[PDB]
Parts: sequence; structure tokens; C-alpha cells
Amino acid sequence: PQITLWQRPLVTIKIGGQLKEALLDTGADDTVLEEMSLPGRWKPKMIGGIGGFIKVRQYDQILIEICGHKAIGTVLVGPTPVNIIGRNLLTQIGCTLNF
Amino acid sequence: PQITLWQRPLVTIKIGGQLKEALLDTGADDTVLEEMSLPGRWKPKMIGGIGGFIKVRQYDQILIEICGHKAIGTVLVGPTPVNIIGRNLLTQIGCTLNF
Ligand SMILES: O=C(N[C@H]1c2ccccc2C[C@H]1O)[C@H](OCc1ccccc1F)[C@H](O)[C@@H](O)[C@@H](OCc1ccccc1F)C(=O)N[C@H]1c2ccccc2C[C@H]1O
Repeated sequence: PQITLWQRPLVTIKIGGQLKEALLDTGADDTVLEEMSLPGRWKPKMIGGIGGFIKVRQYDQILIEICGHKAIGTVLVGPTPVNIIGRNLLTQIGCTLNF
Repeated sequence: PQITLWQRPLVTIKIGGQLKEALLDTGADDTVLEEMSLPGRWKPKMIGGIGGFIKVRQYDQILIEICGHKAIGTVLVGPTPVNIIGRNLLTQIGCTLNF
């Protein structure tokens, strides 16, 4: 589909069998979701945003459905203000910016 | 043009006769640029992202050229790590997310 930006580009994602709302963010290198339980071991990662850095938990090869499009990749979990779908997964679903 | 997301979507913008590099950021509600002087009165504002909030100066009705496309809107100036073109301006150039 084609999404305009008059409002936040929020879409429904499915992860861990649960539906969540997330933001399609071209400004985010990675994907970070609010605190939740994910399978397997995690590795540490520090990500920097507009207001500084936060420590997150990195999980790899996680299945996540975005607007019905299945993706499998790295998902970060931490104190993010909102669920963010970053470029690592946006590329998997073939998302591009157009104007 | 069509911009893929394998790399950060950086573009050249022109503001106040200055050419700067900025990120097309769908996750950003507003546009915020690194410290610089703009004409007119401004009002303080706090914007929050990953890592917390930062204080910025808000200027209204600023003209900016994004990839040759002229747009008018509010521009925030502050200690942002990178120049950000947010939704308030992305809409004006007809930028959409497609997949
Ligand atoms: O942190 C970022 N990337 C990093 C990131 C993100 C996730 C995972 C990894 C990484 C690494 C970086 O690419 C991006 O910033 C550019 C950016 C790029 C590279 C380096 C530093 C940097 F600041 C990101 O798209 C932010 O813009 C956006 O984050 C999502 C978000 C949405 C809504 C509320 C809170 C919130 F947080 C955000 O903070 N939005 C707020 C904002 C921004 C400008 C003006 C106003 C407002 C109000 C909010 O809409």
C-alpha cells in the first residue's frame, strides 16, 4: 500500500502471536519494541536517538509480521517511547520512500 | 524519485541559503536542524525521542528546499545529532511510504 504522512505512519504488527501498533520509521536504523518477552538469548546494544542513548536487548532471527508481510530479523527491546519498525525490516518488506 | 532504505535516506536541503544534509524521517513529527540562526521570532519547545527530550527553538513559516522541492513549515533548531526532515515537511513535497 501507499501511506501518506499527514498522520503518524502507524501500522499493526504481529509478534509472539500478539498484535501491536508500531511506527514505520525511516529514520530508525533498527527495530525496537517496548518491553516484552521474546525467545532465546539476547545480546547488549546501545542505540542513540534524539535525546541520548538507551540500552536495549537484541534478539536475532525473530519472526514479525508487518501489515501482513512476514519478516524475520533482529528486534531490539527496551525503554523506547513507541514501537519502531526500522530500516532493517522496512527493507525486508520492500518499503521505499517516494515523491 | 524512489529512495530505497538499505542506507539512511539522506538528502541535500537548502535553508537560508545554506546547503545541508538531512535525513528523511517518517518517524519524526517535526523537522529539527542542528544549531543555526534563522530569521524571525521563536518560541521554546521540548521534543522527545529515544533517549529523552531536548530543548529546541521553534521558528514558523520557514522556507526549505528538499531535493529541489520547495516547502514551507515550522522548523525546530537545537542539539539534534543529525538534521531531520519530519512529517510536517515531508507531506509538503508529496513524500509517501510504499510497499
Ligand atoms: O532516533 C532515531 N534513530 C535512531 C534509532 C531508532 C531506533 C533503533 C535504532 C536507532 C539508531 C538511530 O537510527 C530517529 O531520529 C533521527 C536520528 C537518526 C540517526 C541518529 C540520531 C537520530 F536522532 C527517529 O526517527 C526519531 O526521529 C523518532 O524516534 C521514534 C519516535 C516516534 C514518536 C515518539 C518518540 C520516538 F522516539 C523520534 O524521536 N521522533 C520524535 C521527533 C523527532 C524530531 C522532531 C520532533 C519529534 C517528536 C517525535 O516524533
